[PDB]
Amino acid sequence: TCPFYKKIPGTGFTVDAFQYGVVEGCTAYFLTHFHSDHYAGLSKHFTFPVYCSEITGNLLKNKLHVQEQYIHPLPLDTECIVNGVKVVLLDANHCPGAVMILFYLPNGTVILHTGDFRADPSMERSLLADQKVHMLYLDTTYCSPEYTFPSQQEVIRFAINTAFEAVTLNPHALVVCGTYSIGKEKVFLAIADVLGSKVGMSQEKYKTLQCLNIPEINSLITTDMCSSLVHLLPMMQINFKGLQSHLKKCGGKYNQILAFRPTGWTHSNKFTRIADVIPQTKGNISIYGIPYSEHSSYLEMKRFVQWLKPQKIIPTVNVGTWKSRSTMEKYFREWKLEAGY
Ligand code: NI
Repeated sequence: TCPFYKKIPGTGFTVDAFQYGVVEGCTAYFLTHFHSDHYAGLSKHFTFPVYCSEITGNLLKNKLHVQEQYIHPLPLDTECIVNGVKVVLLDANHCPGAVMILFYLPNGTVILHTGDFRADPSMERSLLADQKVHMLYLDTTYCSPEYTFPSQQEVIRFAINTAFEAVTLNPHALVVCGTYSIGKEKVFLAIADVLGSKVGMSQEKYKTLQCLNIPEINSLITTDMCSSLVHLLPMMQINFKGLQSHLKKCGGKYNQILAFRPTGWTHSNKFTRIADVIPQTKGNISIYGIPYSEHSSYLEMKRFVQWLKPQKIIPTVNVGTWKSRSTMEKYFREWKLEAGY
């Protein structure tokens, strides 16, 4: 049955709750972003209103085949009335089309649901600054102090320099980047740009990228692999076996692969700097794991919450164990005592 943390009290609304059948008393189903754990359950046979961003709407229509009549896109940063309740969608700094939702309840309560997000100081000068938030439904993916990682700008710097150096030394090297969902497009677009290449991929992945309103996208991607020296592959193919196999297919055009695995956090984060990352090598193939995160670090999360000063926090991630829940509640209390709300 639908868990409490996907229900919005005082409304007929739910958030990211599509895998429980018809939810009793739900008049509108919100979807924060197009990631499979969140959309799980939607299909072409859904007949209830779905509220979401323009980008998320493009993906529901084209990839899941949800019918146009049930898709309700809303612009960002705009006060909108939905079934007689005022709502605003805010950029979540997660994957393309990902949003946070502000709900202004008829009784005067204000609720923020972050969806998935990577907190940024820029959110402190959005429409959030303008009034008080009583309840916060929080993306707690990395709510523990061990979780550090560098900025997205730092990680992209490392990738661009790694690739540019390798291909300038060997013009017959191929670059491959793994993907399994939307998000992290900057990794492969930034590498292709420095190499003066389009990025080549499958027809299914090109279709997905054509939904994302990225400017000048036609100039940046292609289905013709042979014209391109940056290829995308399924993340499951990023290993020595899959890559050797892939190199055979290029028909003696390249003699080296350099590959990037964008991971979330990994325990090598607790010791090693981004400057000092090293690849896994077998022969003419090298695989780099790079810590490109689209979720808040512990410090970024703590700063956001201490700025917002919510009256109540409801976690939406790591809620399945008692030890996880207890751990999070302890951090929330420290933060509140340190900052004085
Ligand atoms: Ni996500």
